[PDB]
Amino acid sequence: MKFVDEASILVVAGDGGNGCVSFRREKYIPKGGPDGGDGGDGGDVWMEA
RNA sequence: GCUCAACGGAUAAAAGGUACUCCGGGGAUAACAGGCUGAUACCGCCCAAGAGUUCAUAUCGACGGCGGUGUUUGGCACCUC
Repeated sequence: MKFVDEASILVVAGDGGNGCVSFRREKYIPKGGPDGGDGGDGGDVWMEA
């Protein structure tokens, strides 16, 4: 409705993902290897006019 | 006269590979899976300094605490060689 300027906003970018320390063990492979997926990129805050 | 030190000392005198392998056995001993547990992982809850212009609890919520699930990373090796 009315016109009010001088707005303030707090925005935080998404924190980046966390990898996991995991090892691969299969039916016949006791020593498979370090098998841990990487994390995901954090969220990004944008501006639109 | 022995660092015969692997110290009740198998010879005075001896290192490795096998995915080309083979035999006898073991779940006495691994891995997958089941089972037990729940540190860790996930979820929820407790208090609330603070941010939220005046207002902790609209939404977040720092230092910590308490549980659930069996659900990732874990530990044991009870069943199956």
